[PDB]
Amino acid sequence: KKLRDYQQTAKENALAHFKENDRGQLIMAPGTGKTFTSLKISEALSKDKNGPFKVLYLVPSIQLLTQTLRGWNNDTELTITSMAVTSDRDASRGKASDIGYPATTSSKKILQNWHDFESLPKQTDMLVVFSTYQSIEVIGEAQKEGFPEFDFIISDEAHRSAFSKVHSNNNVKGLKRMYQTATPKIYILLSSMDDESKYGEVFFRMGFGQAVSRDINWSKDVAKIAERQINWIKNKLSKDPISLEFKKFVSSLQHNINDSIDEKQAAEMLSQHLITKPIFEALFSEYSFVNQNPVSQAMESIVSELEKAGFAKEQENLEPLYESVRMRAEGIEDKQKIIVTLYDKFFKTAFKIVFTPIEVVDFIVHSVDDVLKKHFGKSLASKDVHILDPFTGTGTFIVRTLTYLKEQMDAGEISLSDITRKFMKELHANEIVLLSYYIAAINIEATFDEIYVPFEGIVLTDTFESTETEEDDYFGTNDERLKRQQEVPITAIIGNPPYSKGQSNENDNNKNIEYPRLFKSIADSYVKNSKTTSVLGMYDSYVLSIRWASNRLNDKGVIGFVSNGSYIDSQSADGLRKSLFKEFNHLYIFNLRGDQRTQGETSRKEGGKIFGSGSRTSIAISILVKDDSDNHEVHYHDIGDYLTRDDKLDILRDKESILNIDWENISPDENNDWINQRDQNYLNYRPLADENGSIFSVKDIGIVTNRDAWVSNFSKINVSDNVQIMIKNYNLEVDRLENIDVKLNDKTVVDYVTNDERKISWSRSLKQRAARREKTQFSHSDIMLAMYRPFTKKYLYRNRFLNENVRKTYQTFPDKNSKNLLINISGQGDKADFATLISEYLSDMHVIGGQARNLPRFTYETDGRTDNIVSDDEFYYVYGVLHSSAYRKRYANDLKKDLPRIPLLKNKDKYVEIGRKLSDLHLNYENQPIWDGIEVEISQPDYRVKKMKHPKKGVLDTIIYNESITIKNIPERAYEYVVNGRPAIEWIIDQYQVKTDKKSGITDDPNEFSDNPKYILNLLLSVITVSMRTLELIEELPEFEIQE
DNA sequence: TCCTCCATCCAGTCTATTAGCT
DNA sequence: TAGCTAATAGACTGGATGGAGG
Repeated sequence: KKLRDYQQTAKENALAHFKENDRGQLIMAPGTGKTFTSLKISEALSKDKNGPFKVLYLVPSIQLLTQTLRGWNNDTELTITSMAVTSDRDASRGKASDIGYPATTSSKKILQNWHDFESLPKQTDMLVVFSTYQSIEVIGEAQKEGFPEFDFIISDEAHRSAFSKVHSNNNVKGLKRMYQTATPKIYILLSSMDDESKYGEVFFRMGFGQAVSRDINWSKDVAKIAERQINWIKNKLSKDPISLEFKKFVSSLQHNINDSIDEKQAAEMLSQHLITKPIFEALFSEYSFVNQNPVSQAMESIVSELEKAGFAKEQENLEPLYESVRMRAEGIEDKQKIIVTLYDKFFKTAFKIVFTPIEVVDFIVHSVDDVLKKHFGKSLASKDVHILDPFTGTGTFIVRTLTYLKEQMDAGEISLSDITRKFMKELHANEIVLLSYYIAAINIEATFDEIYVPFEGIVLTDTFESTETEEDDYFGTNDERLKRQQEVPITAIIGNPPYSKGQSNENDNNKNIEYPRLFKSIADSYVKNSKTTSVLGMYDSYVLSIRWASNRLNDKGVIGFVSNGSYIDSQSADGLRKSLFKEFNHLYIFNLRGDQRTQGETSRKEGGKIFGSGSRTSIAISILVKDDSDNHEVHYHDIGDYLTRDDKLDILRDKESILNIDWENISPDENNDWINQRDQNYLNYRPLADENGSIFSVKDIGIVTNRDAWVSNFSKINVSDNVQIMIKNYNLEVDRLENIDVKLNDKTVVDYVTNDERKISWSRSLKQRAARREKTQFSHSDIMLAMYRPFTKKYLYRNRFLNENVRKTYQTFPDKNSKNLLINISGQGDKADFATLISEYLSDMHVIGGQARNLPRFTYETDGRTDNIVSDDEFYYVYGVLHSSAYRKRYANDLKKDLPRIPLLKNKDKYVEIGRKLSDLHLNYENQPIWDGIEVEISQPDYRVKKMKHPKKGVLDTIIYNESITIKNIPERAYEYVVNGRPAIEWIIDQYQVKTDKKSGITDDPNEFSDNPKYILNLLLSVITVSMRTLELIEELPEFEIQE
């Protein structure tokens, strides 16, 4: 016979596979006949070997053994000598009789039989021993007795205790092992052929669905095929005009989105297209989504010139996935149901976006619609109203918009003729991601079929880069949809703009793209109106989105967004609030809270996260109304404390629009603050620093090393060691840069350096010194003590090099033997309540909250002790006042939003007294007489800590120091003393705990700090009484009154 | 130009508890 | 079973980085 075409393929793949490997599987439907193909494969290896070629064909049943023995000799092109092993003599027959050496179970007979075969005057081409799995051991009994190895071994019906003996050479000596079945999966799941280091990879596969089509969530292979695609390009790139055309394809892509894209990124984008194209075709069934779409066509075009060049789609391995889709999408909102799944099953896993809650999306649509109605008199469906969704994602903000229209049409207020034009001409949206674009298109196209029409209004772009520059084409039809869009007077901008303020440093791949023309817009508006000088947040993507939309909007229109709600009350957003109040007439701000970068009570008050695990930021819905008017007013509502994620959504389903919300009329103040407005009388109080007649001449803010795991630690020795590793690692990168002379820069250097966070913790400044050739010495003298957290003092390598921000610490603590007092305070915009803690040592920025200011008692000079304040009495007076409950409560807003101001109080000398005591207590926090009721049970003297805990949640009576020591009868009120938002006692639990740095793998063990095994236990106990004592003292200081 | 240094807000990820599994 | 793994609920960090002023 002549081997069928796909059999040739299998033969080819087999040979190619066994060229490097020694194990392979062969999957075919029962119909084709793998038995014949196996012979033809065996022949090819026989051709190559140039000697007697030995094959072992293992088989379960007796019927198969005879069907293969006979059927092979008939189909054999070669000279074949056959061997049967079995307890049935008749099993080696065909009519015919004794076909090959007779069947036998006698190993000595099987061994001597091969001696015969060798004794022949002439040996045939290949020797095929057909055997049962049951008696396979006789082969082992033969190969031991003097039988040769097997050049090839074949297991048929491979889904199968001697059945498992084959895999190891120890049982049967053989060079290569092929596995053939039609069903590696046994029907739960009992048996599956997944190598197990035995079955091996598969070089060929045939689906039953294929053959019928051929006329006869586990996907890691997408990597394999893509790696083949991506690599073959870069190779062929190398002056092959394809490179000239593909380098033209990237430039076209670069045009439509970013210079960010290049050979790698662009090639990756086409990979994803090749994979999903058949899925989209399969989904469509009758009418091709691919042929219609511009990007598809643009992608389905560029493939051609490469397809011409001896490059195919390597997705033959992916065909069973395609078949499942073809089955799943045959015939058939039941189609949208598939779109839900395929996304979650395939796409989520395959290549690895934020899913916007429907209750949110619907809310602004109604809100935008009712706004268009009440104000302009117009509506959502008018001819001269255009709607843009600049960050479509999956087109959720369109899908739910046309659904609103559908509800309107059923109510009869709308004509489908009024809908159709919107879908066609008046609805626009765009995405920056390939897969998000496709899915977004379909989902609108499909949800429009409710009443086949492609969506004409979708682009694939970076809306920010759109208005940047105005200057050969691929995708030329794509931007045409956008070019024609750009003349539209867009009356409404809608959606969920991106949130991004930056990164953590060594994720260099991530850094907010520079949009120079938009930054300048931000710079002249939001940044200009600010009083801050630190405006990082104003270049956050969501603030860019408001800017870009504010520009792209027309004088008569509206915006509706779900965004980061930080700008509502934020230090660096005072300018943005000044702008929005001028640039807009009516602004409804719906604060959804849900900020979980807080902690403690604040965290509980914030509550549910609107995007769940999607975002940790404060969320708020903003609808900005723009008309011609002399009227300017803010409308604000706090959704309320403590609400769950779905409690908040229950309100969004309940209230579909901003018409039904009880708004608060807000008149912004001098500081452009909408909420938590300050007291203008508070300004009469004596300034603390930076003004005339201020109490302190100089204030500092806590240190920020930017690499705590390396530079700070409980063990002084560990700091010395760890710092030296990094300094060595850093000076090596420099030595590398030394002998590769270029014009290096503070950012370009990234490509020539390590990026491994187990080696170096890069920061901006450190990169700058690597752009130059700068080395360092390790100065052991620079290792000193510092307050890292309240009542937690670690060792710190304070070094201008390797510390991103050393602040004024060299003025307040010139060396590790210096003597100074500083009053740490919560700084400028903490959400937690205001607190203060005095320190005898250098203080981190996070001693209190996220940004901590400190007020030194002394400043030093190297040319020099200098009084930074008049007297000790004045110093401790300040410390006394900052503890006043009335003071803290009366001006919570001024304490949050700016540096404190101290008034002159009626019983001042009393404030000094308690000021001193409080200081005396908080400095000696680590050794204090234990409180009365407390008891300490110690089984054995194990004073080492792993992690302190309460036996159950919120039992404040007890703390398990470890599995030996426990502390009981702790007064529950001691937890009322709070620094930041956390009790002092809980800081010890939190801080004095064994943990490792996930990034660097640097361990930090608090037991290595103190030399005294009872330090932490002593510290804990003391802090409890410090807590109790502090509260007593806070209750002693006088009634809050003015004017001494 | 580029460096020094003030200033401020961050589109989840880890651990702990409870319920299952052979 | 003893003591794991899986499902579910709870808790909440260190640092990047624009721009004034050299």
